[PDB]
Amino acid sequence: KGCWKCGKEGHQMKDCTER
DNA sequence: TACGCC
Ligand SMILES: [Zn+2]
Repeated sequence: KGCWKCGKEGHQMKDCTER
């Protein structure tokens, strides 16, 4: 539930600052 | 930034 890369919900990869 | 960054 959220971003897997950094750990910030609201995005996942595209939209992260990392991968 | 975020824009795939793989
Ligand atoms: Zn993220």
